[PDB]
Amino acid sequence: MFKAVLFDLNGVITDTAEYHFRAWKALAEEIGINGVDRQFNEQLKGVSREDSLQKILDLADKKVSAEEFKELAKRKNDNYVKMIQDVSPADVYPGILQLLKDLRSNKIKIALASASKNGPFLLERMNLTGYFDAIADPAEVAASKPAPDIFIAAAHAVGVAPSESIGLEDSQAGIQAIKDSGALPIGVGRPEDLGDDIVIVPDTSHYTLEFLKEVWLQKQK
Ligand SMILES: O=P(O)(O)OC[C@H]1O[C@](O)(COP(=O)(O)O)[C@@H](O)[C@@H]1O
Ligand SMILES: [Mg+2]
Repeated sequence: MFKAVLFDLNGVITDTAEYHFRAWKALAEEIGINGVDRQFNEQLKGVSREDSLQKILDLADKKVSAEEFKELAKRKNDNYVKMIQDVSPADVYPGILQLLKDLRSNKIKIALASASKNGPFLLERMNLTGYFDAIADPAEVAASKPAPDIFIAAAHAVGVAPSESIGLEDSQAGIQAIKDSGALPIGVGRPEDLGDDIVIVPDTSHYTLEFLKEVWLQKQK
């Protein structure tokens, strides 16, 4: 049997992409950059805080000091944090709470493999802290998804190898990170947003323990 499930946050447990988007747009508008719209934000989502800012700057051919850059990222983050203060248990994605209950009931480890440093605060706001055996710290890994580092760390933080793990992701960079960790990906959403040679479910109501076990057995050799 698998021993752990490694969860993405945004796209799987909940999704705060709207707040990330609004904070980025607000920052761009403050510094006088045109074109940070919903279509552009598709380039931003599965990208890090620093890489997101850089893309926005590049869009304007705007150069900043290293100090300026840190200040702009902080400003966006401070604004984003304000927006997520009202996140509640009602923002947990369909089926997720029951899955976390069933995993814990079966003594399968639960770990967060988010690229977001606001991950722990969001789990608290959704009242999910207690279910998480560990939270990989994206500030203590050498690279963001699609590097496998965060999934490797997530697995290790609960005492398992990725090979003994299922990863749950919603993005291309996320799916690739899981693959390269050696864990088994199951994607949620549309194929073109996920990747190939994986099991995909259309929405998180399909992530049940029964399904995860069946997929596990299908993928063992
Ligand atoms: O890995 P997840 O849970 O999908 O979160 C993805 C988000 O994490 C980030 O890379 C960084 O998040 P923070 O800015 O909250 O630290 C965002 O740029 C991206 O939208
Ligand atoms: Mg995601």
